[PDB]
Amino acid sequence: REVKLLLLGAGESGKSTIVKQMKIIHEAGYSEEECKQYKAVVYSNTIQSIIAIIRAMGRLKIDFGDSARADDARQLFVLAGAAEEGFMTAELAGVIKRLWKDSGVQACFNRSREYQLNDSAAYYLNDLDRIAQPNYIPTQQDVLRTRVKTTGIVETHFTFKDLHFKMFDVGGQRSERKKWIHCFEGVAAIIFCVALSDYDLVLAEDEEMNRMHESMKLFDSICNNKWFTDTSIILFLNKKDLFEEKIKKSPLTICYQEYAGSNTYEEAAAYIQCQFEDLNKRKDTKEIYTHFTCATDTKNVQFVFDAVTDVIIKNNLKDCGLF
Repeated sequence: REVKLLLLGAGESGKSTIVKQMKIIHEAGYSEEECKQYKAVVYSNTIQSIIAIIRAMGRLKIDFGDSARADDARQLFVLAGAAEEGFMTAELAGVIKRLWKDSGVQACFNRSREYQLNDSAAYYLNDLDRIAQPNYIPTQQDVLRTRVKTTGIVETHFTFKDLHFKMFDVGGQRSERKKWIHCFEGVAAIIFCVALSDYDLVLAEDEEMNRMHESMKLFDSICNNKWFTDTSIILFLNKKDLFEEKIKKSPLTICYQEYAGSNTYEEAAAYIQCQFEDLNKRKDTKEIYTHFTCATDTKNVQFVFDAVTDVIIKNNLKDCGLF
């Protein structure tokens, strides 16, 4: 059953968006006794999260959207003490709900790139109701969401077609890329997200650099890698949706000057999928398994995922292939 997809890709590839999608389309958890032990940890980190989003409202000027949000915030420090016990009185529950919903607290979390946020601070508050329920048991995902920053590798469990997946997000930015070896073990198939819109955008790592050309480079290092020969490679041209818009104005020539093709979503987006697959040293014996995708659209990540899963079955099985 264990697939364990890896999420590789250039920065801003949208790999993070793919992670949240699994929470929606899929829902699984099977370790109820183990989860109860964690229950203190879940309620704990959640209070630590919104408190971050709150104090950031000070150091960055940000008023609460509604005047009413005053007093609810002050209360949070009081009821929060019970949350350390792993208990959640409903009064603690709604008080948090009013804050995260706020038009102004949302002003902070968009800003979150500056102040440190808890790793899970979104995933928890977004589902704050389900955790609130009496004698709540953490989902098997909830346990993984636990802990202070350190591992640098987000975990995400979900069971599709009765097989347990373990997606492992890793930051696209070059600083994060060195971390990637930790996830290499036990992988079934890689998804290599790549933003088609990047064709004009420059990396934050280097404004001179073309973001797309950067994707072509590290992608070669992975697909060619001897370690991955056993593992399926599956390209994921992310953000096909916004790309059809931006192409209408900007020429593709901003990335591949040689290009002649029309400003159409087909000739344009498809042209990249040509240049990428060409990198393969082993076209004779290795299939790229490309798939256009739109992480922002849950409807599109879903039907596509159904196809990719089938390839994992017929191809991958039993202790990383051999026996």
